[PDB]
Amino acid sequence: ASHLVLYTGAKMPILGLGTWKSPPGKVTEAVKVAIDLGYRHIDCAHVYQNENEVGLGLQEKLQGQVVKREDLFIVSKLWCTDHEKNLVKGACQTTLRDLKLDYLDLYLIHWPTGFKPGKDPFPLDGDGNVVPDESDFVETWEAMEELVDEGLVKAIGVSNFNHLQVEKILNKPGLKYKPAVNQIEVHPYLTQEKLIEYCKSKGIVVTAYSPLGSPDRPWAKPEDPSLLEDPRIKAIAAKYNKTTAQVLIRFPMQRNLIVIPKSVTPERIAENFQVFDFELSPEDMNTLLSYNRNWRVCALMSCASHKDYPFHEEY
Ligand SMILES: NC(=O)c1ccc[n+]([C@@H]2O[C@H](COP(=O)([O-])OP(=O)(O)OC[C@H]3O[C@@H](n4cnc5c(N)ncnc54)[C@H](OP(=O)(O)O)[C@@H]3O)[C@@H](O)[C@H]2O)c1
Ligand SMILES: O=C1NC(=O)[C@@]2(CCOc3ccc(F)cc32)N1
Repeated sequence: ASHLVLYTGAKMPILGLGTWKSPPGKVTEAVKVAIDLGYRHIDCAHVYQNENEVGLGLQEKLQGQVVKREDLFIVSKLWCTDHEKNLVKGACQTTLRDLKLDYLDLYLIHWPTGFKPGKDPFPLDGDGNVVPDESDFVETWEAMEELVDEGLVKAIGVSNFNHLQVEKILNKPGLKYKPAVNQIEVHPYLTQEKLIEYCKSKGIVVTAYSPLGSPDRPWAKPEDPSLLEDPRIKAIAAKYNKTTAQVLIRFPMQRNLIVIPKSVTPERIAENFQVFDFELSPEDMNTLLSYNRNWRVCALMSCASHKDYPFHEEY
């Protein structure tokens, strides 16, 4: 409904601006452009190293009265080095301070993997593996619930959790709040209909990250399948006189999934909002779904031996 509704009642805007890889000197302008274009949901994260600058763009629009705080859906994410129970409130408070916000609308446990605490976001050992920590995300979750109780965040969720990790939370003795969201990688080459179905049976909204398959991911070694340059999606795009991009964004929306496409380019931010004006005919929907190569762009391979690494499971 141009939004999905979380089990709390909160209306979560269906399209949002993604800010990973959005450089600090560009993201304040991208956020500003986006809110002027009507975007009311911004997806952020401590680890993106730009929440201050996202904060500046929001601030300007808020004091410039272009939007009200109640009309904004700001998401941020607890990073892996901050999973120890006692580190969770501090990590949320830094994020609130950098975003210059009194509360978040959604705070997600970014990855199920907790890493050794410290300033390095990926503590690596001599073998190049990331160093784990003494925590289970069930304890992290208990601290995340405290943020709801104190009013720092309006809802809590998870990101990159496999269905068995969500289950461990749902079956937690003394559970106060469920994940309201599971933000996971979704796009034609990783359609995820089984995890989506599981989250939906549990009443957990799904946000699809990397709808365009992350062309700019640092590790895009040239012989990587490009969804935007994929002749097939370009053809179905042609049928609508829309771009590959607009089609790839319409797809998760049509599957009742929140999309958060990233762009620091003003023109492409406008383009990406110009998707609510058509519907993909069900055949085309089925075409796109069939491309499921189970191809993951964000596999976090460096953490593959972590006890809580999410991707060895089917879904
Ligand atoms: N929770 C997680 O662990 C996680 C993981 C990955 C991503 N995410 C979230 O999902 C967001 C989106 O994913 P992503 O940034 O990884 O990748 P993405 O949105 O799939 O791809 C962004 C790339 O596509 C380009 N692009 C955007 N709009 C375009 C358009 N209309 N036409 C042509 N090219 C276009 C961007 O270029 P320009 O920006 O230069 O225009 C950029 O190179 C992230 O920013 C982040 O907020 C979350
Ligand atoms: O937007 C993103 N959030 C993330 O956790 C991820 C996916 C996995 O890999 C990395 C690596 C570095 C980073 F800053 C971020 C990421 N991308």
